[PDB]
Formats: sequence, C-alpha cells, structure tokens
Amino acid sequence: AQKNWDLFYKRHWTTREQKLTMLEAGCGVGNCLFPLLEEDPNIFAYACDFSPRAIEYVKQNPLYDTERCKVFQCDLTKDDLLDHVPPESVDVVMLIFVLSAVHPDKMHLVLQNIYKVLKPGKSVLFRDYGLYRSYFFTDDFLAQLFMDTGYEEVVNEYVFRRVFLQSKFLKP
Ligand SMILES: Nc1ncnc2c1ncn2[C@@H]1O[C@H](CSCC[C@H](N)C(=O)O)[C@@H](O)[C@H]1O
Repeated sequence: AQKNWDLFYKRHWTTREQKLTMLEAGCGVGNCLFPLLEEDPNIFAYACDFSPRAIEYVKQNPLYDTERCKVFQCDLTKDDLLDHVPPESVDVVMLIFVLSAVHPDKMHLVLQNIYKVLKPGKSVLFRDYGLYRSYFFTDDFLAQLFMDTGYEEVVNEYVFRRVFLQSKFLKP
C-alpha cells in the first residue's frame, strides 16, 4: 500500500475553500493548504500523510511555517491521531481525495480516528470520486459510512464537473 503512494512522490481543492483549527488528512505536499494558511494567519493546521516522502516535500515548501501548521506522518487506518492531535480540539477536518485510497474494510478506522479529535459541534468537509488503487463511492454507500462511524450528514451530493462527490458530515 504505502509503497505505491511513496513511489508517486518522485485530486485538488476546488472552491471547497476566527481561531479555526484544522486537520488535513492525506495532506499531500500541501499545495492548496499552505496558500490558505498564508492568506489567513488565524488558521492552525495539523497535516498528516501516509507517505514520508510526502512529509519531507511538505517541510521543503517555502510557505511551510512551523507556528501556523504542524505536520506529522500517520496511517489513519492503524496509527492513532490522538497521539499528535489533542482530543476534541479541531474545528475542521478535511477528507479530500483520501478516503478513496483507503481500502473499504479499513475505511472506517479512519472516520473513527478523525472522530476523537473533532470538536463535538464541528464537521468534516469531504471531497472524493463518486460513481453514478482507489475505489469510487455512491452517495448512499458514503453517508452510511459516517453514520456507521457516528457522524451525522449535513450534505451529500454528486458533482458532474468520472464523477466527484461533495459531502459535509457533522459530529454530534
Ligand atoms: N490510510 C492512509 N493514511 C494516511 N494517508 C493516506 C491514507 N490513504 C491515503 N492517504 C493519503 O491520501 C492523500 C490523497 S492526495 C493528497 C491530498 C490532496 N492534494 C488534497 O488537496 O487534499 C495522499 O497524500 C495519501 O498519502
């Protein structure tokens, strides 16, 4: 698994864009996130990625500042988010083009990990491929997955823009 994702380092925000605290799972090289962080200085981010070759690229980018963003390697499927992220401390979690890469059987080990750090009021902005080594999701299969892992859906919607899905789920 991670082997394939690490080989690649040798799927972008699309108008998805205060004391906001945010986590970007599968941050990547943080191409969209780092610009956002410069534009607003309030935002503190915890960026986590499966591949270490990606985390070094993230540190290399000039935009990277250590006091507006914390970057750490983590496999959400097995590694624990709480060890680097304080509990119920995040106002936004963004799963963008990342749940697809995770296997369906393990796909909820992440929604649960993200769940502990998410503040009870705050939600999880989602952006991923839909249908009607990634996998694609029908709008119902996905809403069930947050429901199975305890989150409550505010928005689930396919975008035609190969398909995309825009979904917002709120932790109770
Ligand atoms: N189980 C897993 N644990 C951690 N990161 C994972 C993962 N499965 C996929 N990823 C990460 O998912 C990311 C998706 S692509 C990068 C993010 C995208 N550019 C954005 O703007 O959000 C990759 O960086 C990959 O390493």
